[PDB]
Amino acid sequence: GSHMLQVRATKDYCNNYDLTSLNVKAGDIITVLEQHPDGRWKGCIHDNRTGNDRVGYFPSSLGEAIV
Repeated sequence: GSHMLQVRATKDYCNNYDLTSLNVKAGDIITVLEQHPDGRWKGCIHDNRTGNDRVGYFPSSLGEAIV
């Protein structure tokens, strides 16, 4: 599950005011890649509602990778 992967994450992940985080809204799609320069990767959110597209950093395998 490397070289770009899309993950399905079920959680409500959105904190702080202004921040870069995977805005997971309990059953949402995340389009991520495998960077791992220390342990965290960067990924984008694929929103299935309006188009909430934001980038966030996550500590490796966050959602269920469907590639």
